Amino acid sequence: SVGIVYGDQYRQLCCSSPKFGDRYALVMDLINAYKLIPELSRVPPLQWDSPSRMYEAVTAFHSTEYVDALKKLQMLHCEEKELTADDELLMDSFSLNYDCPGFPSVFDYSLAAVQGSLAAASALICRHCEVVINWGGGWHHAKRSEASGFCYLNDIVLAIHRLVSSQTRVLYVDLDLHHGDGVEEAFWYSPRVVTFSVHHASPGFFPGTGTWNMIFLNGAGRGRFSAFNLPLEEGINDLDWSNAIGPILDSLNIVIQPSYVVVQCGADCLATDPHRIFRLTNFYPSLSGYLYAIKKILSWKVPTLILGGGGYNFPDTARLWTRVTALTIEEVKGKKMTISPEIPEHSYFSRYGPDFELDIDYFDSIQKHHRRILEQLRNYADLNKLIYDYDQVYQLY
Ligand SMILES: O=C(CCCCCCC(=O)Nc1ccccc1)NO
Ligand SMILES: [K+]
Ligand SMILES: [K+]
Ligand SMILES: [Zn+2]
Repeated sequence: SVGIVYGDQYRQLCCSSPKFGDRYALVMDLINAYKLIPELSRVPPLQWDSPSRMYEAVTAFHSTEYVDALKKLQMLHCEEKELTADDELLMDSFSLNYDCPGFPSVFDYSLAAVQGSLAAASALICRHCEVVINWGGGWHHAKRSEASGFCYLNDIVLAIHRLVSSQTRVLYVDLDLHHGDGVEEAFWYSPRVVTFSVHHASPGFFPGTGTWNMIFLNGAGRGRFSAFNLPLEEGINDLDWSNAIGPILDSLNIVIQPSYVVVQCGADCLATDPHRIFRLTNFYPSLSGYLYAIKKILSWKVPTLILGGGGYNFPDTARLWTRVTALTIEEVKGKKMTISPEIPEHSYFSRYGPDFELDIDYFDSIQKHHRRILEQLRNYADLNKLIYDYDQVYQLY
C-alpha cells in the first residue's frame, strides 16, 4: 500500500510561505487531476496532545532556544510593529534572516512539514504503508539551532530519528540539486543512518559542502565512512546522472541492508528549474534520472519514505512529482498507472500553458568518485563488521 500526506489544514500551511507559494497545491491538484488519489491512502499529519508534547518532539533534534526563537519570529510577524534592535540580533544568531526570513505563518509552515514526515514515518513503522510520500516535506538544510536555505525545521532528521528508534539501519538518499548538509551533519557520528547525497558542487554554490574539503570527509567516530557524497559538474543529463548514481545505490543497498529508505526528491535538477544547473527531465518512455533512481530504490522492497524539497518551477515540479507518485503506485501495487501526456482539466490547468503537456518543455571524474565510494563502502562495512560479497559490489561499478 502507498500512503500520501495530505489534509485541508496541511495544504493551507504548506501554501503559506513566500518562497514556495502555492507549489504544494499544484502538486496535489495535478495528482488528483490524474485520478491517482483513489489509489493512495491519505496519511494525516501528526498532531500533539499539548504544547509540551510538540516541544518534546521537535527538540528531539532542535534546541529549545531555536524553537523558541522560531515561534517568537512568527508572533513578531503577526504584529504591525517592526522588530526591535534586540529581536533583530536574536533572529540573526539563529540565521532567521536572508533566505530564511520571518513571515506570519513561519512556525506553523515549518512545523507542518515535521507533522507530515513524522506521521509518514509512523505509517511505515506500523506496516500500514509500504511507501509513504510527503510532497510538503524534505527540508534537508535545517540544523539543530540554525535555519538554512529556506529550511526552518528538519522534518527529515526527525522522521529518520523516529525510524531508527522504532539493529535498525536507515539509508538516506538525497536527490536534490543541493548537498543534503543538515541531514548529513545530524547523523555524522551515527553508523545506523547512512547518508548519500548526489548534488552539484562548485565554488560559491550553496551550501558549499559534499565535496573535497580544504580531503573528502565522510563521518566521524563510530560514524566514520557513513556519510556518502557524489558532487557533479553542471549540465549533467538523465542518462549520465542515472549511470553515475545507479551502481552507488545498488552497492549501498547490498552492503547496508537498510530497514528503511528515506528519499529526498528535490525537483531543482530539472533542466527547466531557474537554477539551470542539471538537465534532468520527468520523461518516462531518455528516462528521467529521478524516475530511474526511485524505480531502483523501490525494487529493493524496503519500507520507503519519499519526500519533496527544492523545486522553483512550480508546474514542472508538479509534473515530475505526479510521475514519481504514479510510478510508486505501479512499483508497489503492480497495477499499471497510465497517465495521459496531456494535462487534464482542473483548478490550476492554466499554469501548464501554452502547451498543457505532462512532459517538461525541454530538448572519468565519475569513475574516480566511483572508486573512492567503493573504497569508503568497504571501509564502512569493515568498521561495522558487516558481511558482503566484495566481487558482487565491485562488479556493479
Ligand atoms: O533548494 C535549496 C535551497 C537553495 C538555496 C536557497 C535559495 C533558493 C532560491 O530562491 N532559488 C531560486 C529561486 C528562483 C530563481 C532562481 C533561484 N535546497 O535544496
Ligand atoms: K542532493
Ligand atoms: K551517518
Ligand atoms: Zn535544492
